[PDB]
Amino acid sequence: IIVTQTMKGLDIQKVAGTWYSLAMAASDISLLDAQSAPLRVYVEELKPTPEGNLEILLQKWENGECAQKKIIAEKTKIPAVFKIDALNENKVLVLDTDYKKYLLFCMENSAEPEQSLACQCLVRTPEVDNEALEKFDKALKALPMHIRLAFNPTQLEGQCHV
Amino acid sequence: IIVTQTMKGLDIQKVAGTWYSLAMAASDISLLDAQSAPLRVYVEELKPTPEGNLEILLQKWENGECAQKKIIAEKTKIPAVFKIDALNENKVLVLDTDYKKYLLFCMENSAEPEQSLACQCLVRTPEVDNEALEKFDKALKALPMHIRLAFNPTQLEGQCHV
Repeated sequence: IIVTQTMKGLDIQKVAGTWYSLAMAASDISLLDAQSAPLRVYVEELKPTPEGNLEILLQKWENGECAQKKIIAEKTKIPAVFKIDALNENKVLVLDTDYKKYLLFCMENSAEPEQSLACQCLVRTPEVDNEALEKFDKALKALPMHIRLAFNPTQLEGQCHV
Repeated sequence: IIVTQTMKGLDIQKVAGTWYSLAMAASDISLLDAQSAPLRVYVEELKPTPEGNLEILLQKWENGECAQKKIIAEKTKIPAVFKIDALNENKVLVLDTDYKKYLLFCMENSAEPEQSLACQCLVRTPEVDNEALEKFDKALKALPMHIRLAFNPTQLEGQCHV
């Protein structure tokens, strides 16, 4: 069973700017297995809008090349849940953040969560933050994750994490 | 730093027979990332010999096809450490077992552990054993693992876990 717990009191304007994908996990191995997997996406920037919507700038491997992609996320009645239509997902969920160091988020397709749940640990600087990973793992503890990846500083500042 | 703790009091004759690869983890993402990764090997049978050596029967994806492979492991002065020359590894290490339900083991290349360390949780029946996974994760807690995979009952009785 998948139950996600979204952040209380999120202020979306404060997530603006540069981020790096430190770790990722998914419910289904095939979502992240291999560099061409559908949810192997590397977040570069979060750009909140004056409306309270959210643009997500990421890199992804498409047809043998590291491509730029932009996902537009629309705000909902819950401040930490956004609607999207990308990567066969329909929701972006913010689990936790302290704005200055780490942010944990998930994507899912609410119609098929077990087949679609992917979560990431983002950080502000291209270094390993063990405190952030511990928060990530504690969030993951109650979710049925079957693949987990964690990246090192060299991969964090590479193109598509290679 | 990589420090593995091998099992005290291992009786190798008692690991004989059928096993299934329930979970796997590695120090370097590329060791397990994608079905063709070098250490994506699925253990089918452990066959100890009268000499105290060990034959390991496994399946691996080679050139687009699920192939059978046999690794011969030679005993050393430490009962839980065996010498091999396969998969660019030189050691097989038994971390823990109760013989009847689970067995945890690693492979590594002692010259380059960070680049080569892969560990598995084996079980006797093609079911998820959460107690065995908890033992696996506790062993992994002190190792620098960057990729972890866990498989479900359908994958356990499939060909090359698909």
